[PDB]
Amino acid sequence: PAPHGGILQDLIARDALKKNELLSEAQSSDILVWNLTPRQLCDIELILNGGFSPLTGFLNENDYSSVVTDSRLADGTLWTIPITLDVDEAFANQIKPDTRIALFQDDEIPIAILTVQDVYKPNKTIEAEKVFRGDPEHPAISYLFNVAGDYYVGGSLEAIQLPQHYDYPGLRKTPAQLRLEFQSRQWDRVVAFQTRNPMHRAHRELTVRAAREANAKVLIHPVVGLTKPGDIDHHTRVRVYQEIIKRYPNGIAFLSLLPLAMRMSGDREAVWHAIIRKNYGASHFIVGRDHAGPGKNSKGVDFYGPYDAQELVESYKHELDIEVVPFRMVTYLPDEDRYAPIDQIDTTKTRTLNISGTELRRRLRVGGEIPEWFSYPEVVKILRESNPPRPKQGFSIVLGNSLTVSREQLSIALLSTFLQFGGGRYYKIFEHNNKTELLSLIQDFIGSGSGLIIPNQWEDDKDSVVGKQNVYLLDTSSSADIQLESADEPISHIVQKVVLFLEDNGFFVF
Amino acid sequence: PAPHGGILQDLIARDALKKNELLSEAQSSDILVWNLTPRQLCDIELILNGGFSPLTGFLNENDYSSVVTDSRLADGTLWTIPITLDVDEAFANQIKPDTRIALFQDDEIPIAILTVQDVYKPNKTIEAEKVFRGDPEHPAISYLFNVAGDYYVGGSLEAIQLPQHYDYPGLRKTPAQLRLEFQSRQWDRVVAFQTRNPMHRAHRELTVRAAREANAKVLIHPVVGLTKPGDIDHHTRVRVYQEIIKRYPNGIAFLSLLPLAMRMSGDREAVWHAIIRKNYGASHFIVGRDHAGPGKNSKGVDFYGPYDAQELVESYKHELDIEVVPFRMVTYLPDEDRYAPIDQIDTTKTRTLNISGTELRRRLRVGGEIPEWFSYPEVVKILRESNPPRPKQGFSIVLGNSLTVSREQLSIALLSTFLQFGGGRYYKIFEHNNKTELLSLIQDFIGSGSGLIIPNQWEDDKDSVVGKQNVYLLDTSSSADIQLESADEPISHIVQKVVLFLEDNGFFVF
Amino acid sequence: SLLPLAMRMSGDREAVWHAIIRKNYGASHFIVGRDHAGPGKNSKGVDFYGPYDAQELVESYKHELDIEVVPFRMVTYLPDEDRYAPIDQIDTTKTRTLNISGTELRRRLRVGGEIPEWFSYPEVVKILRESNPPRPKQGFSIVLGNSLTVSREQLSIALLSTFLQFGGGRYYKIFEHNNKTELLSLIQDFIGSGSGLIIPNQWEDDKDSVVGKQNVYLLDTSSSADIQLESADEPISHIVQKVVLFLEDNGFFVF
Ligand SMILES: Nc1ncnc2c1ncn2[C@@H]1O[C@H](COP(=O)(O)OS(=O)(=O)O)[C@@H](O)[C@H]1O
Ligand SMILES: Nc1ncnc2c1ncn2[C@@H]1O[C@H](COP(=O)(O)OS(=O)(=O)O)[C@@H](O)[C@H]1O
Ligand SMILES: Nc1ncnc2c1ncn2[C@@H]1O[C@H](COP(=O)(O)OS(=O)(=O)O)[C@@H](O)[C@H]1O
Ligand SMILES: [O-][Cl+2]([O-])[O-]
Ligand SMILES: [O-][Cl+2]([O-])[O-]
Ligand SMILES: [O-][Cl+2]([O-])[O-]
Ligand SMILES: [Ca+2]
Ligand SMILES: [Ca+2]
Ligand SMILES: [Ca+2]
Ligand SMILES: [Ca+2]
Ligand SMILES: [Ca+2]
Ligand SMILES: [Ca+2]
Ligand SMILES: [Ca+2]
Ligand SMILES: [Ca+2]
Ligand SMILES: [Mg+2]
Ligand SMILES: [Mg+2]
Ligand code: NA
Ligand code: NA
Ligand code: NA
Ligand code: NA
Ligand code: NA
Ligand code: NA
Ligand code: NA
Ligand code: NA
Ligand code: NA
Ligand code: NA
Ligand code: NA
Ligand code: NA
Ligand code: NA
Ligand code: NA
Ligand code: NA
Repeated sequence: PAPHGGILQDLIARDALKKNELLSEAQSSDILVWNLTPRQLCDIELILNGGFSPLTGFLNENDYSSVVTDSRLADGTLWTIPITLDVDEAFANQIKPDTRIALFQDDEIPIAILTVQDVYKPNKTIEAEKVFRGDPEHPAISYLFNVAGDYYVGGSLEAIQLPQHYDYPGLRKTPAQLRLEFQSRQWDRVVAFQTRNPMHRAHRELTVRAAREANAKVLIHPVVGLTKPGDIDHHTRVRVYQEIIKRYPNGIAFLSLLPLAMRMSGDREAVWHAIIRKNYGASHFIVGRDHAGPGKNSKGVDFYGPYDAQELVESYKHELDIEVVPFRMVTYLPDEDRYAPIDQIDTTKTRTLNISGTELRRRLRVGGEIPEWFSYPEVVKILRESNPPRPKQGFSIVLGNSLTVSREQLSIALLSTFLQFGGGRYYKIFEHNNKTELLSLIQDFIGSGSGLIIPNQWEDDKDSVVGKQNVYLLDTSSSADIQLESADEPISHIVQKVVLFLEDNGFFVF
Repeated sequence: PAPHGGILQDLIARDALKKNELLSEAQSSDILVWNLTPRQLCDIELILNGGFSPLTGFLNENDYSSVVTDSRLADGTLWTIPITLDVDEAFANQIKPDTRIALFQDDEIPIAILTVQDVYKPNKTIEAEKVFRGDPEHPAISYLFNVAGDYYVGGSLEAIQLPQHYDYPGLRKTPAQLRLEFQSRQWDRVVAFQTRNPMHRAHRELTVRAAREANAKVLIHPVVGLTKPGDIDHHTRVRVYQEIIKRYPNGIAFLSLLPLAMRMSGDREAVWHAIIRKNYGASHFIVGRDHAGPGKNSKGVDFYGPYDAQELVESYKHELDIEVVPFRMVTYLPDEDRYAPIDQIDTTKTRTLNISGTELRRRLRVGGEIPEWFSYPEVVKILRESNPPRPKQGFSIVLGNSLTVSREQLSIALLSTFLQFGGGRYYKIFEHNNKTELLSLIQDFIGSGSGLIIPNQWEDDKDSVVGKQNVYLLDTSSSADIQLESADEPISHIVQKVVLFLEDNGFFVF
Repeated sequence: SLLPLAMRMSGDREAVWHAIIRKNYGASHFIVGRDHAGPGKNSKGVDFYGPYDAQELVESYKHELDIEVVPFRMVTYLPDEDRYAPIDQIDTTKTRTLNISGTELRRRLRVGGEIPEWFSYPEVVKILRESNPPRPKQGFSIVLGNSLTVSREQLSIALLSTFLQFGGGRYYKIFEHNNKTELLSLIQDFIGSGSGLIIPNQWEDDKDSVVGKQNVYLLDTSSSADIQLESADEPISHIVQKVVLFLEDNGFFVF
């Protein structure tokens, strides 16, 4: 289909002969420089390559507010997610309209030149409520208030080069390249499948059914840009996709990585996704249950209805110009060994089965066996390998402030004790001295599977530098993960308490 | 047999009623304090429990030189290894005879009170040559010149408590306790087996043969104090021993950990070992091939003859008062599936087999399969787990000084590249800033299995803070582990070079 | 078809006899391989018959046997080609063979050794191992020698309790025979059943014939004792360790 807006805005192609000139202006000591934030790098790449056609820069206030209140650009073009360049007051104050800024990656690689159209201070509450539905726990809203700059800079781009990536060089196909890919193959019907999770059996069936319904080839188009916090890293997912792609009949599917930065914005994002895939050459786009939805909030309520995206996408149907293949909860059928849309069964006459991602983590974290029917073995293997069960996980024991015994001796006692268990885990008494350069390493070790014995707490002003993950507090306090009887409880007693606690939580298995 | 010298010098027992008093003197602000070095902690423990009977303190010059030149204490008592309290000039100068010093552990636990007899400055070259045979590579000699103090303090001890241990509380039996153990069992004939390595099939057969020959029970008496540099840690070995002990017939063997600090002194040490085992209640002591020998030097020559220890022990036979069970190279017999002393076979008529420890490390480092006949499976499992094959080992790539490319970008490239391989390894760009508190952590990560990308070298004055292990230098220099074509070689080129190098050395397997 | 013949292990003569018998039974051909009906070698290592005497004898009566004989030379294994073949149509060193004599076959059967996939079918080896178990599943007897000076009652109990702690499915029993042949004749039955017997006293030499020597060991100071004692009054724990290690050495116990 025609790219959204009618013209693929591949600015790398457009500005090619200006490459050298733009590069010189980018490195000239007089120009103002902004180092792109991670999410911005994702966005900037989708704007420069045509993925966000018709966009050609970051939204000015006029287009931005139109998108917030109208799900459309100022000119009426259907567009649901605001793409802006968020900066801080300091930087915002050094720019005026007509100014030209150099956009860098890693304060070293010049990406593009942005020509300023305006500098405004968005009402984050409105954006949060009109675009992401208001819940403070919604991922997009948390980013907007805790990570995003309080100033937006609308303006047009002139491309120097897409953001730098040293991984999967062959796979991050640009809209132009994908289209060429489909052509060399004479693929004129392609149904794209969005995703941010590893694909399991349900999804393989889901995508093949779509392939069959639409009479089209399959495009696994996963996000490797930025997804829901706590998601499986894209490296692991890529390995999973590459593995599962082999279970498709020869020549039916194509894999391409999309450096998109999701907002986990349910229905609106679904619309945005469809526009994006259309630019990339797809003729069909799947929209299953709770598409781009972040599940439930701490209170158990849904951020979006499991089918809000489908309804919204349906309502813009006549102007999306890319056919949407909707799917209802695809689930497992024990008694018949096969999956099927829940909309075409049940009646109690048929018994289903469904292993939610929740419980999926649970078995991964507990070395539990994951059903042959649920996911392919090679896939589960890759997953366990990246997310090991507790007996292979790292952790830390922090000797609480209330601790009266010799921290030096209690430390050694724990070390020598853990050491006798064996099991390949590396242990260390780790003294941080409140130096963030040391604190920031704590999660590295835990990530590496090591067990750390930390003799002292770190000041509360530093608590943010340390990832709470697998970090237990040994103390008399009620807020201690491992509660002691008294601050001066004898070492061997404290030791047994720590060991049995770790054993209870699966870190040790005898 | 009677402890060496006739009287078990169990000073803990002896000084019991002085415990409180000694403890008070030890913590009095007026007394001079020396914090025991690791090896000293091992020695002090064998002196206070009777293990070094007839010793009751650290050798004064008179006894010390008699041991060096006569293999005997000043009074004639057979004794081959000098046990001295080595200190630095600074401390040496603060003491005179009659002075009482408090000996602490971890500058916190008071171990004993040493009454000074003399303070001398040993000629380390004579000790090195007469006691350890002079080769600068010999482990004991290296310790003597690079770790030992240049001053010795002779003097008698008064025990407060044996050095503190939090691991294997039940297993570190003292001479008094072992003897009771043997008695409760009515064991009056016990052959002890010394060792610093994991026990394999040969050893199990070797010890049972000795049990059969001597008509005695088996005592596995492994060293967990200090051994040959690069040995398997004692925790792993203890797990190996506890596992292999089950392969003995019910009630034929007993396990006990010996906190001895070996000197790897071949024949002399064997004499010393036999004296120590006699104090511990043994009636027989095994002395196999190259007992307590450190193998060969860099030039390939032997530190000791494979049977020097046997000859030396044989010559003191009538005064050791503990029977020695000598063994020649025990080897494997394929065609008959059984082991046997090489002295009772060969003639070419029989074909043998022998997997040296060398080649044993090799398979352990290469994930190679280790023969069913060589060692029990449960044992190899424990070993592989403590010494994983390369694909599970950590490492560091240090961006050489000669590097002209962007270190920041080359670092990222390697990170992203390694990230796509997967396999459970944790990666990190690690900036040390020449701070030893960071440098000293490099080997911790490697130990934890992580891969580190280090953008800059550390100043030569710090090089000693970092363990050379699995640390590779990427540079144009000839001394670079991974040699670059030019200092400005393009990143993808450098990356492929680093990846293929690591693949070639087994860190990556596809 | 099962033939209730009583062989004489008479090499060549028997082969002639066998061929006559097979002819009566309806056969038109009879095979005569290497050392047919031969009992191998005597204690001095010499052959009772030449490996092909039977073939020669059968060949000489060929015209009156009236049953055709199919002769075969040593059929052996060919590693490199995975196949068997008559030795008469190979060798020349150009080809390497392989041959697991019955001797060595018993050896592995008695030592739980693995018997080559090429040598015999698995289902067959299974049936054999099951009828002729390896040592760790075999029975045996320890006979307390005459020279024994220690309490036979206490030494018996000690060995019983000791063996009992090893476990492994073997049944144990202190077995008093009282020189009664009705009891002696049962000794091999238990051994056959896999049990371990502790026998406090020897049986009079006139009865020795009633007992099968198989897996029966003599614990004594004598030189003819299978398990030799230092002195007739060696302390029990010492004697016990000696008996345990001896049995361990001969595979009856595996830890
Ligand atoms: N069981 C299912 N039934 C129907 N659709 C599904 C099912 N599971 C996943 N999908 C669809 O698969 C696509 C990607 O799934 P996910 O990776 O879990 O999350 S999403 O944030 O990208 O939507 C979405 O269209 C989603 O609705
Ligand atoms: N193959 C062997 N043949 C004879 N003796 C051996 C053999 N292997 C090890 N030993 C003996 O086993 C004891 C301990 O072995 P090791 O742990 O390797 O080394 S040692 O440093 O404690 O001597 C020594 O008496 C040694 O000589
Ligand atoms: N390897 C062999 N090569 C040739 N003939 C063999 C071989 N093995 C067994 N035979 C033959 O097989 C027949 C029966 O073999 P056996 O049961 O071992 O012994 S026999 O006592 O009945 O002759 C005989 O004709 C014997 O010569
Ligand atoms: O299905 Cl993934 O969440 O593991
Ligand atoms: O025997 Cl050890 O060297 O592994
Ligand atoms: O001797 Cl038989 O072939 O077992
Ligand atoms: Ca703000
Ligand atoms: Ca719901
Ligand atoms: Ca108290
Ligand atoms: Ca010095
Ligand atoms: Ca040699
Ligand atoms: Ca150059
Ligand atoms: Ca012959
Ligand atoms: Ca006697
Ligand atoms: Mg890119
Ligand atoms: Mg101790
Ligand atoms: Na920089
Ligand atoms: Na509001
Ligand atoms: Na259609
Ligand atoms: Na809704
Ligand atoms: Na169209
Ligand atoms: Na619990
Ligand atoms: Na004695
Ligand atoms: Na301290
Ligand atoms: Na002896
Ligand atoms: Na020699
Ligand atoms: Na003596
Ligand atoms: Na190589
Ligand atoms: Na003949
Ligand atoms: Na005839
Ligand atoms: Na033997």
